[PDB]
Amino acid sequence: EKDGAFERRFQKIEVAEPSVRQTVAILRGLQPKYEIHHGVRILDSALVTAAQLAKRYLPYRRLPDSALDLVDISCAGVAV
Amino acid sequence: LENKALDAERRYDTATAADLRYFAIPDIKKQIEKLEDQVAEEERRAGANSMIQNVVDSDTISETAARLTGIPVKKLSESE
Amino acid sequence: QFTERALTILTLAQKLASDHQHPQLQPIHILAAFIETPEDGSVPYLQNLIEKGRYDYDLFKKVVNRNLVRIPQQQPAPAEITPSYALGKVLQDAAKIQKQQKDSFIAQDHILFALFNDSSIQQIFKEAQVDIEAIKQQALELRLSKYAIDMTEQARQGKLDPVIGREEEIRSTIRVLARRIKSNPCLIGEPGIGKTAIIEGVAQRIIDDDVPTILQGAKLFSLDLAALTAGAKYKGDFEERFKGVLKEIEESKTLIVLFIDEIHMLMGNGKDDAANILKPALSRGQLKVIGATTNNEYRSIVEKDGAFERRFQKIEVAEPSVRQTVAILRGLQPKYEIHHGVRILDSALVTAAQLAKRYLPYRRLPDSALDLVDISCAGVAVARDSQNVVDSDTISETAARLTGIPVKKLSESENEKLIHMERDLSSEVVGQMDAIKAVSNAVRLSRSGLANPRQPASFLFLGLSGSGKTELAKKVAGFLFNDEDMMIRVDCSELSEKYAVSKLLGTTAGYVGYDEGGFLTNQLQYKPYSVLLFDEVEKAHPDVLTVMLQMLDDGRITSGQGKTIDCSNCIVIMTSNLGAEFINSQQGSKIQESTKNLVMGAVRQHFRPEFLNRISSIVIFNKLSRKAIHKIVDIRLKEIEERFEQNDKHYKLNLTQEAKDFLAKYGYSDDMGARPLNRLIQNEILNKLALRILKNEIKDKETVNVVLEECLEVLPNHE
Ligand SMILES: Nc1ncnc2c1ncn2[C@@H]1O[C@H](COP(=O)(O)OP(=O)(O)OP(=O)(O)O)[C@@H](O)[C@H]1O
Ligand SMILES: Nc1ncnc2c1ncn2[C@@H]1O[C@H](COP(=O)(O)OP(=O)(O)OP(=O)(O)O)[C@@H](O)[C@H]1O
Repeated sequence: EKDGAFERRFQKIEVAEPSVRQTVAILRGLQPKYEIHHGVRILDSALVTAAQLAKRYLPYRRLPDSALDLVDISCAGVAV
Repeated sequence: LENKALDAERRYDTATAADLRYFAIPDIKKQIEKLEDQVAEEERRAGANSMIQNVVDSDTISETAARLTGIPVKKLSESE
Repeated sequence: QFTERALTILTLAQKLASDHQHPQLQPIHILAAFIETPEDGSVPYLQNLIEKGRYDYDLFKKVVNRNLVRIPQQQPAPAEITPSYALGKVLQDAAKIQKQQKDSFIAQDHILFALFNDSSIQQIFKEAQVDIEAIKQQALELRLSKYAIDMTEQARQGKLDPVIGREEEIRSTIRVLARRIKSNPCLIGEPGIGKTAIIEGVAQRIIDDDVPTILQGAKLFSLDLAALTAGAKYKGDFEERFKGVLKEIEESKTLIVLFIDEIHMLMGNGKDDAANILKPALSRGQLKVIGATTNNEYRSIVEKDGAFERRFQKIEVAEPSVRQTVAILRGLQPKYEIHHGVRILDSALVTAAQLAKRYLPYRRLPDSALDLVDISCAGVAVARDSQNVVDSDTISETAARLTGIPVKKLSESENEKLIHMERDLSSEVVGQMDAIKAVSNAVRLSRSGLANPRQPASFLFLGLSGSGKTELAKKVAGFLFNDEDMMIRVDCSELSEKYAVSKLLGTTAGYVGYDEGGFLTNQLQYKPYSVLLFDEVEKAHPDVLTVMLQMLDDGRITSGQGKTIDCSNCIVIMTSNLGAEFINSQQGSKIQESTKNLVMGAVRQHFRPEFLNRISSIVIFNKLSRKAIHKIVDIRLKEIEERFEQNDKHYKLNLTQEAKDFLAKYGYSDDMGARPLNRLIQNEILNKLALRILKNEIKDKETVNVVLEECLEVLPNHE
């Protein structure tokens, strides 16, 4: 509204929150980065769980990140 | 190794990518598998390696989500 | 290749040889050009590289005049035979100098240099060293390209996109420039209209000789910003660069026209005469300047200034019509075909312009059209790996790729994609297909390009609680948007007299909040197409039901910040239980004649006719009778199992006829609808399940059954 220039100089791309299934795929893609950083192992069901829990319990933080918070935090819990 | 192989592919040095895509990368994969077998349960204990908590979907993550949001449902406690 | 100054000096060398009746051109003749005039301002003669460098200009003057006298008088026919290798070399060396100096054009100084570098006095009567460094020093200290781009030269070199229609504002521009006092036209209007395009159009008129001489010879430049500020470090150096340029354009070189695209770049900072003012200050000395600004920027600066207003002519620039827009697309068509190496159909240019209007309320026709064309061409350029731009499919697809607008998908599997909505939605929504048809009809009209562009489809769903009014809206959001929750259900019943910004009404600037209609207006703005539903419209305060008239007809949506969305490509669902008093008469599961009039009667007595008149159709949904809920119970149980996270165990769902019947008879009433069914399944089936789960005894699979009421099994695998 305040601009009216940049507004016209780029393509608006809406970025939707990924589905829970996509989120799990993300979590799986990142699984080794968590395991390597933390020096821990995780379950595949853990990845599934984080995506689902985030969908259910963190409605102010979108999935990818919310689920990853659960993963990272969980891994940190274990690392400690 | 995958990053190196991938770099070789983007460098158009595919032959050196092959040096890793074949043999080395799957060897490390197999080393990982062998290590998991070493970690795996023994007749004397539920997992050879006790410290690995294997970030458990419930015991670690549904628990973590509860540590962050309370959401007592995900405690899944025997106290029911 | 050469500046006008360099061409003048060389030309004079040639013509002086003609005037002096001299054969082959010599270094002497270029030196003659140097001393061609008494004007001190001529660097080649008095304010020289020689005179302010190392030697008396007279020394050189006499070298040349002695030599000019010395060369014998020829027949006029050979008087200037050829530059030969001698002047060829000087001009070539001037080019070598450009390369060394990184100069885009040959300067008269490069000619002075190159000639001097090659030359030597040919006779004992005068002597002087070619003091190369002195002549360079003096050249470097003398004489806009440092601060601006020569738009005219770029145009001479092509690098320009032709215009259509805007010729009239160009003619106005020329007419203003031709003025003796207020010589500065300014292009004012919406972004994307073509104001830059106009200034290029001006460059074309200069290039094409369509301009009266007093403007015809003008050199048009792209000014400031970088030169203005990037070139700045300290107080006053803006004014220095300004003054420098202004002086340059004030004299000698016929005329130079400066162009300022974004005038907002000036106006100082709260004025304070923070440099900007120098231009207005000197503006009386003709200083032909063309400027431009967004109408709202104009506003934000005209309101503050008043000074520049007496220097410039305000010119509104009109937006071209769709057909005119097509003409620009046609004019630029070859630019686009060249840009990407693709062909484009004329019909594509046409559909792009028309469709673009329909598509983009936030783009002017020339942007929206050029966007579809350049985007499509770019899309095709990717497809170059396989193509060309298609009027129908390419335009439809790139528009849809970017805005979704599924109406343009025109899928090859139309059987599912709309034709069988009656079957697909009946499966999801059990009940009269007519409710379903009302929606599918609207949808089909939107896909076929038939839906009236001035009326977002809208329906009023009359029913009982538990009827599935919302359910239908969600299921069509499911079918159509691939997301049942994409839709915005609206709390219109929760609406008193304050009902502004939390609702579509938005909020007024100057009052707290510059964020408005979040739930509705902003999301409606954000989503290129959508589903909007109003919950219990009969309970809403009538003032908003009145506001709704704005988009119930037209589809037009305007916010408290005055912004417009116009979602005529969306579907709207209004719901009410207002007619429930007559629906509850039970006169047919689907309400029959006369009774339906009483159902609608309540609607007609309650709502202003105006509300009602703008609804595509008012629909009464049949009570979902017990024989029908039979299906939803089985369906619902399927959905229930599917909603339970990961499918690790889950039911075999052996309701047996007894639980099918218990659910049908206990969880349903003609006066409560289907709602109690969900409550019942959960109250008994899921609660008992929860007990088996609670105990953490279930090992694998779950079973539904009865005790002769509803009752679950326990597995032989647990306690
Ligand atoms: N006659 C025309 N009308 C509109 N656009 C044109 C025309 N001819 C060429 N164009 C192209 O369309 C675009 C018009 O953009 P222009 O810069 O004039 O918009 P604007 O009015 O300057 O607003 P802005 O400041 O967002 O550029 C240019 O990119 C130009 O190449
Ligand atoms: N036609 C149907 N097909 C399948 N399920 C249905 C149908 N109608 C109702 N249901 C069930 O009942 C509920 C649908 O009710 P809905 O959300 O439309 O409430 P409603 O009819 O708008 O009443 P309200 O006005 O009190 O919100 C859902 O939970 C759904 O399981």
